[PDB]
Amino acid sequence: SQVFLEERLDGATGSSIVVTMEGTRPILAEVQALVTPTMFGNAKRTTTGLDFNRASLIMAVLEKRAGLLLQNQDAYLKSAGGVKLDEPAIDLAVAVAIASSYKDKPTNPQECFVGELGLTGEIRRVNRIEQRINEAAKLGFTKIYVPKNSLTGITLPKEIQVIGVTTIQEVLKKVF
Amino acid sequence: GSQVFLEERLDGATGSSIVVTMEGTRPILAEVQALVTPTMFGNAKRTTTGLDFNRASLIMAVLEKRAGLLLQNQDAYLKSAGGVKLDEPAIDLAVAVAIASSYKDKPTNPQECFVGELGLTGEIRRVNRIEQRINEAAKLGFTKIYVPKNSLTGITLPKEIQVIGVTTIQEVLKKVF
Amino acid sequence: SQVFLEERLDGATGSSIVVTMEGTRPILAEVQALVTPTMFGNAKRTTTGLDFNRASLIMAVLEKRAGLLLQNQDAYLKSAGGVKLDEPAIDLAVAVAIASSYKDKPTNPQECFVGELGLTGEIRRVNRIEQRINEAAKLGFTKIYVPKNSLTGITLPKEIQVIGVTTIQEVLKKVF
Amino acid sequence: GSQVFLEERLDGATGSSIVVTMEGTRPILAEVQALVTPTMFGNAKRTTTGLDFNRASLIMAVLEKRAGLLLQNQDAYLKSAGGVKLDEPAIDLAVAVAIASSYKDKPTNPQECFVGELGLTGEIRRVNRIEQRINEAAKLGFTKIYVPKNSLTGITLPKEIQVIGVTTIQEVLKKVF
Amino acid sequence: GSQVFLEERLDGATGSSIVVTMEGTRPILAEVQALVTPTMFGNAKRTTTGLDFNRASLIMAVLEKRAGLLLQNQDAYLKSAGGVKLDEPAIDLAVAVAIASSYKDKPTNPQECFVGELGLTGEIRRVNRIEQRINEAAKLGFTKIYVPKNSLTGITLPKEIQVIGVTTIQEVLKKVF
Amino acid sequence: SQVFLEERLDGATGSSIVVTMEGTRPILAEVQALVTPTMFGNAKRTTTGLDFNRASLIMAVLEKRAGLLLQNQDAYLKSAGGVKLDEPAIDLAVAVAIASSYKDKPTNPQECFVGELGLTGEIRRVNRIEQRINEAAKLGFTKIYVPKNSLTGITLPKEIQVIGVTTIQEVLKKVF
Repeated sequence: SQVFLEERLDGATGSSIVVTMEGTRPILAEVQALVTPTMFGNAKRTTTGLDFNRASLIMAVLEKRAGLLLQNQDAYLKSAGGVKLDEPAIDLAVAVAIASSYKDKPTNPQECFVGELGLTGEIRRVNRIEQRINEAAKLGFTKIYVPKNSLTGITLPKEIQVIGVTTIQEVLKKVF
Repeated sequence: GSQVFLEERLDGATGSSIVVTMEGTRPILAEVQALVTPTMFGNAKRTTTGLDFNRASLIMAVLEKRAGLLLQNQDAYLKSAGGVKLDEPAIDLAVAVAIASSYKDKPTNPQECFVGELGLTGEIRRVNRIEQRINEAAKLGFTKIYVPKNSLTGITLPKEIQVIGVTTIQEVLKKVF
Repeated sequence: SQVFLEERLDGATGSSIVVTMEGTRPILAEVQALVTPTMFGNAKRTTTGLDFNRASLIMAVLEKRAGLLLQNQDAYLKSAGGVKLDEPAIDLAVAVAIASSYKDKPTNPQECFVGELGLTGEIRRVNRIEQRINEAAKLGFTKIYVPKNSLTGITLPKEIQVIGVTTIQEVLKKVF
Repeated sequence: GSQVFLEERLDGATGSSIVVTMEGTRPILAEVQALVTPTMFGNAKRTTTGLDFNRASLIMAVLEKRAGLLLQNQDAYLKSAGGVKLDEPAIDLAVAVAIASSYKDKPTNPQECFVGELGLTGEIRRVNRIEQRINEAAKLGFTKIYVPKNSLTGITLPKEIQVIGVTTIQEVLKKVF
Repeated sequence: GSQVFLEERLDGATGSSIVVTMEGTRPILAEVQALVTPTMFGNAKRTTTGLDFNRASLIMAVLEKRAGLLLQNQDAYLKSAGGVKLDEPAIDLAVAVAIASSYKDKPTNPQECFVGELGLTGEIRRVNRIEQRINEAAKLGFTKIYVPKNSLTGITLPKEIQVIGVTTIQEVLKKVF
Repeated sequence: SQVFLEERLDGATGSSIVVTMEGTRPILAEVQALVTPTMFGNAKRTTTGLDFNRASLIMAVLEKRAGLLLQNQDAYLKSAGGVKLDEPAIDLAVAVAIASSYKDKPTNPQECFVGELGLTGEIRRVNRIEQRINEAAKLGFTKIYVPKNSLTGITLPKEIQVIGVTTIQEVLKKVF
């Protein structure tokens, strides 16, 4: 947790932490977004470290289901440190980072997000959810948002608050 | 198996459908998702993940020319849930139903799944290993599966699941919606 | 033949059968086309299972040499079943399928087409023409169109009518 | 060999030419085809198969700047007959002649073939293995072959075929058309 | 090492900066060059060689949103000198300084080098193997190196070189320009 | 030298010779350029045998630092004979060939150019400069332009005039 909190400027917006996997190892990674209005041509969508199309899908869901008006906004996204983010579980952190920059409201650098985001705005389960809460807890994170359907039949550790969520709107209201 | 899709399906959520696709020789159940919304400015946007961009374009042209859905002025975002790569003719029907579901604002039944190639004249053409697909659907608790009508000839159906043979995309939309 | 005739809706237009090769084995494949007028931007040309550029060439030849006005038409092409069509011999079937959709006139599902199409509208010879007429005959096709220059020095089987052609216009007049 | 091209060549068919190209160490005869027609709407279309798109663009700029053919407002479709992949400098001359033939509406002689790289100042530059190319052309019954004039120095010509050494693209167009 | 850059640097030449990057485990010194000039017609041009096109776009958006440089109406051409491929987060700071130098028409000191990843909120984030980078800079006679301020914790500095830990891109521009 | 001089038409403009490397062997290659005004859309930049982006950079430097107005000019570039030119040292020859076509003034086919060109118009050193002057001399070239900073500590052969240069403007004035 500490290496992310030292790198987070005070009240810096447009970033979020994800618990992702390299092989079978769980890794913490920071997702960053910068949204500003488009001037000419198509709205700019430039990414590094995460798929361009995945970001487009996430921005369409955020507009249609959470009302953020992103169609006329340029978006620049990146994963800190050059970590390749290529799995469904990173959707939520990417969505939160975008909303954070759009809302100009920061996230807490001791919290992290795990979940696939469907086109109906739902937060879908992901694999190896137990290592994710464990790695997030073990490295000193206080709160982790996960798909609530991933919580069924699981033993929560008390070191970290585990917030089960089901929709992107529900997440935005808790976080912002 | 089947309710893991019913537990992930929000109540009355539109624009999704289940396909029985194949990875090697193993049959896999996968959810196709679509988001069709009117274009505001510029050209209509078409973004996909997990399935071929051109295949979706072809399917949308068929749905317009043969099922009357006016998709040329609508943006379309499509994805396969869970990062499953959908790369075979058999997924055409599920993609088409997912698109029609989002366009019609009417949901599909999360205990039903769709299998079939879609031709440019709107016909549902046969696919390989239809038996494993119907079996996998029954195995995992699905109640109904739509399959190519010509795939049924000389085949043994499981008792657990209704198998509806279809021949045209319009016939599917009217039974489903 | 029968597996193609059962899949062909009654009077369904914009499709045709080709006798192509997988390695040294001759295979029957159905080519499909859908032509409708273009609205904005460039005329749409979307393909799967066959090369985009090959279709563009075929559509330019059909306009310049057979008068079909395709420059203001969108075209969607595909090979049924996901079969990759990647050889000169498929030109004729692709051209006929396009003309069938453009003319709104169907082809006979018991007939098939074999030939390379040149830029002057000519039907050029192809390799292993004998297996192609044989495989077409053996699987119950009644008629096959082939390059007439491929017929020189060959023994025709009586099970199938073999129509030697030399130009795309001559083919369109026989078929439509 | 040579008449297999003359038998496939419609009477007075324009926009084609023969090249002696190389696959590994074997020389192959191939027909280059061009279709040049005026643009109706939008930007001029350039579609190719069997030869590099950029190489055709370069050749068309040379033909315009050095041979006066106005190609900027013309669509061009090019292909190599038989699916032969043309990927070497020696094919430039045949491609240029095929383009000029379609533009001028004047045919080439199907018993003639062209070998040479085309420079941006319109010069015909030497190519490798000129002897196998001229020999293969004679072997297969061709009557005339145009080759780079500098490729002839110190070389033994076959008696069966006229070998015309050329130096500029304009010189070729005037001898050929 | 250091003067080979000072000997190649024209007097008062703007738009260049030195980075300590890594090839495998070996640290390499490389010069990043930028050419920022106002757009005359059409959309702003962005051409790069030796470094990722998207990385430069991201860096230019950060410099505009966080350092006030108006780059949306400026063409940008970027390259790494010597054909060195720059493909790691640590080069962000040098690229940003090179861009700001060309935009501000103010040169950098060719005996200084820059190391750091640049975040979208303008922060300078830590990089790997900071010790070899600072050591290689000293080894080759550089007088000053800017590094991520958080990379210094628990590290032994060489006496030969000033090590300036920085935290924001604005702080760097004001110290450097 | 002789094989390049025989292929050079009298007063033919827009070409130049470079001493490049295939592995560790030094090779002579001819770079060609053709610049004409752009009509519609973006100015045409078509290349073969050398990188498209490298040519764009070189044309931007030639405009900003030597005043040649190339932004409204189409450019076609190629290496003679299909030789792949993929190293910093070819910059100078490419720049000279473009300027030659733009200025409508030829280069001498017995001269060659070696050097990387920086964004400030400077001619930067290249590796194995000694083989380059040697191969240029051995094959009968009379003059070679090289980066002057490459000359420090080197023994010049008298068979060939070696012109050390530092800027693209200085080169253009000597050559044109």
